[PDB]
Amino acid sequence: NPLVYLDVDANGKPLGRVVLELKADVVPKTAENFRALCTGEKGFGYKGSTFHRVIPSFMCQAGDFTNHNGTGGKSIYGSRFPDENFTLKHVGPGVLSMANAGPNTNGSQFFICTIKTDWLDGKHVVFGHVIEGMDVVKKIESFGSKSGRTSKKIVITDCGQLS
Ligand SMILES: Cc1cc(C(=O)O)ccc1-c1ccc(C[C@@H]2NC(=O)[C@]3(Cc4ccccc4)CCCN(C3)C(=O)/C=C/C(=O)NCC[C@@H](C(=O)NCCOCCN)NC(=O)Cc3ccccc3CNC2=O)cc1
Repeated sequence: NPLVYLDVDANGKPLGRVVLELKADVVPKTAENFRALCTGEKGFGYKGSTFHRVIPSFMCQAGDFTNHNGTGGKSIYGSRFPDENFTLKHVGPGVLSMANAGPNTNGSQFFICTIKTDWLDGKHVVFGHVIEGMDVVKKIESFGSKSGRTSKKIVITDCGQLS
């Protein structure tokens, strides 16, 4: 299971680092997409993009590096790739899962849960977990609102692979 990181700021002020373990032992294709989008090694990826939809007591969503609003993103494999499996569940805060627009629409957008989102089980592919920096996730959450609109611009200023 690779480890990756996101460094995040709010209106240009650093919030800190989120470290994520990707469950490549369960969803290796989904993990590999996210890993490569963190490193940028395919020529596109998360660096410079935002947490565009942040809803307290729900989740923090990011990864739309094409349209910055929840309508875009793409995978390293092409526009979409299928739901690899639904083996892992949305068991609590800190779960990392793929955003989608219905079956088999995984691209780049992802979310970090701030509550157990069990109503998403079987609908979104869970593929990793926060290992370090859950406090940074809670900081991101604090910059959200009910509609999802953020009170500050939340930017992934750097990201990459740790192991
Ligand atoms: C890469 C790709 C390729 C192809 C292809 O090549 O063909 C086609 C499509 C994609 C693709 C496109 C978009 C996404 C992200 C997805 N974009 C959206 O859907 C839209 C609509 C859209 C769909 C397709 C294309 C353009 C626009 C754009 C952004 C804002 N839109 C809609 C939303 O906000 C959606 C919210 C929503 O569905 N509301 C339901 C309730 C809510 C919940 O559980 N609420 C309960 C809260 O309780 C808390 C306790 N009280 N569920 C949720 O939020 C569900 C959810 C969960 C986690 C993360 C994201 C989402 C919503 N998905 C989005 O954001 C992803 C992939």
